[PDB]
Amino acid sequence: ASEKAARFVRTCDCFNIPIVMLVDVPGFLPGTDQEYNGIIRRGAKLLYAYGEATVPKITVITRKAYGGAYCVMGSKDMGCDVNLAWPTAQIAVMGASGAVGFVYRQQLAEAAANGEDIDKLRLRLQQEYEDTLVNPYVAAERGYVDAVIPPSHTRGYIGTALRLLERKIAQLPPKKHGNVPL
Amino acid sequence: ASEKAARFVRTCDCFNIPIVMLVDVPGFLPGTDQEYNGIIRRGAKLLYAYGEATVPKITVITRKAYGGAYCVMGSKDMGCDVNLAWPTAQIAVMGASGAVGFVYRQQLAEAAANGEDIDKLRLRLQQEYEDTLVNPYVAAERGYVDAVIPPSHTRGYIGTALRLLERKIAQLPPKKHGNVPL
Repeated sequence: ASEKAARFVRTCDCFNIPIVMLVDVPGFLPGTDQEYNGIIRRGAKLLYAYGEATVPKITVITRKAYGGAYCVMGSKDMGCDVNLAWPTAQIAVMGASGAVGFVYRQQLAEAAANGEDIDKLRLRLQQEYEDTLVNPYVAAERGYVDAVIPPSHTRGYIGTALRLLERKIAQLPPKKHGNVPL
Repeated sequence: ASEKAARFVRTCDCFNIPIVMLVDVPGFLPGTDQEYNGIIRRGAKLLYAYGEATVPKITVITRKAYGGAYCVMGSKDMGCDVNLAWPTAQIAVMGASGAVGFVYRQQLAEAAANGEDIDKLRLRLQQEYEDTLVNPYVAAERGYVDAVIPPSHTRGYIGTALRLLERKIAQLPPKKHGNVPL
C-alpha cells in the first residue's frame, strides 16, 4: 500500500497535480512478514514522498487516524495545507481498547485486589476514553485540523481550497536530489 | 542486492563520493519469486541511481558482464566516466552456452536432420564463439571500454582517474525531483 501511494504522490508532485487524500486508517497491518520484508523501510517511502511534495495538499479524515498512520496520511505537520475532519473523525495515539491498558495502569492494578472484575472498569474506561478523547476536536484545538465540517461540505471545501492554493509557491532546499529509502 | 546498491549509490552522489564499480555479474538470479516480488520494478532502482549520479564514476570489469547486468553495472553508455577491463573480461549479450542456440540456429537444425552429432557440434561452436566474441576487445573497439589493462595496473589507474575527474562538471535536468521506482 505504501509503495503504491508513495510513487503516485511523487508522480503528482512531478506534474503539479494537487493531492487530495481521504484518510481512514487504524494503523499498520500487523504481522511478522511486514517487518521481515521491511515495513519500516518500505513504509517510510510514503512519508518521504508526501513531505517532499510541494503541490497543493488537502487532507480529509472521514474516520480513523491513529498513531503513525495519522502522521503519514496527510498530517498537518507533514506539510499538508488544509486539513478537514468529519464529525466521525477519530484522531488519537491509539485505539481506546489498547489505550486504557497504558493510561489506566494504576487504576487497573487495584482491579486485581479490591473490586475485581476486569471487564467492567476496563470496559467502562474504554468507552469513557473513547467518548472524551477519540474524536476530531482534540486535534482541532491543536490546530492539526483546520476545521471540522459536515461531510456534505467536503466537495465545496476542496473546490475553494484548490483555488486559494492555486499559485502556491513552495520548494525544497538546494540539493542534487534527496535520499528516499529504496 | 539491487536495492542495497541503488540506495548506496544515491548516497555517495548526495555527498560527492566517487563511485568505483567492480563488475563480475553473469546476469540476474532466475526464479519465479524474483519476478512475483517485483524484480523488474526493484531492479530498475540500481539503474536509476547510477544513471542519475553526477560524481566521478569509474568501472572495472574483472570478468563476466552479460546482458542487462552489463548495463546496470556502471556501463559506459550509462554515464560512467572511465571504464576499465581485465584480460579475463567476458563482455557479451549472454553466455556462449545459450548463445549458440540462437546464433548458429539453422546450423544446429541440420545437426539433427542431416549431419547429426550435436553436443559435439554445440560444444565446438560454443568454443569458437567464446574464443572470438566473448572477450573485452569487442567492447573496447566500440569504445564502451576506455582501455584493457593488467589487473595489477588497476589501483594506479583509479588513482589518476580520480584526479582527472576531481573537479568534474555534471548538470542534471531542471526538475523538482525525479520519479525513481519505489
